[PDB]
Amino acid sequence: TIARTIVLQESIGKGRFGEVWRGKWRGEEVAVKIFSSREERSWFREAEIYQTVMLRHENILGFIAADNKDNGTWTQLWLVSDYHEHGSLFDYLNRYTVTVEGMIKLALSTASGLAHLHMEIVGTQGKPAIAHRDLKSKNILVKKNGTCCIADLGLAVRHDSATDTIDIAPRVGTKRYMAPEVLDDSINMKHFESFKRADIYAMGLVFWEIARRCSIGGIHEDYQLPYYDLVPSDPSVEEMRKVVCEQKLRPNIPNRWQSCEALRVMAKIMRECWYANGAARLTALRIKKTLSQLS
Ligand SMILES: NC(=O)c1ccc(-c2nc(-c3ccccn3)c(-c3ccc4c(c3)OCO4)[nH]2)cc1
Repeated sequence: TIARTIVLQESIGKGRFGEVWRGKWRGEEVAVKIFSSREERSWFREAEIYQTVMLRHENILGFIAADNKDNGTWTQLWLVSDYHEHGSLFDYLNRYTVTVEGMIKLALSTASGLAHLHMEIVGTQGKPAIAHRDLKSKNILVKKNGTCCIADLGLAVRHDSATDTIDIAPRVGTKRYMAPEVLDDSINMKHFESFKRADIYAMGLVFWEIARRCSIGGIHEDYQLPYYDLVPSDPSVEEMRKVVCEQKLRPNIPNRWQSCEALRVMAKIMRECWYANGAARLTALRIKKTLSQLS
């Protein structure tokens, strides 16, 4: 009664695996991600993460269902979610500039989603702490109300806090957004907090992307991906490692950002997400608090 009743209308892009469509379910727009039979492990793992108890949150993509659909020749494996017409934060930031208010809304909601992912909720209906492992502007979506929600949870890892163990055996993710310790393979992958810290580094890069598009008095920067000035469009681990680990460079913080308090606060958050030492980085909770006070 899920897949059977949905009609696909428009192809809207690709996932890591799977094809994303705009579909209609009981007259409503939904997003459908479709995987083939040979991608069952990917589909199942993403279904599993989205079905985590107590996961739902305004800043996490709203999951509707996992399902199968047999068309008479082959079986499709479906994930169905809320639909957000703006699409990704990447798309949004390319299309638009934002106000100071708009920037803070995007950054705060992103941090709130990540803080929720990262947080263990204790109790009978307890939520394990979860780290994303591939956070970037392309997998954060922008809702009609101008807030963000986090998607693409297929690479996520979940923590059992009593044993300090992780639910799968984990260099995944997008090379451009990989933390220094991921790039140089020094990350201790038996340590769950290390994955949280790596997510924070990537969120700092996303905040830089947003801040570039904050237009004050007609003044703003063009849209760029982090490290656009230092690496090729599809960089290798080695190309990223030489920049981030060896030369110790980070995205440049424009001078015009010091002239505005909101932009100063954002720039300071970025610096404190970009430390080479993960243990020194801000937590998502702390970032949320700081942006909430700013909002
Ligand atoms: N570049 C990446 O690594 C990447 C980027 C994006 C995805 C992705 N997944 C979905 C999605 C997920 C579950 C169910 C439906 N769609 C969606 C999705 C969900 C809702 C949407 C959408 C895309 O566009 C309009 O509303 N995007 C996956 C991987």
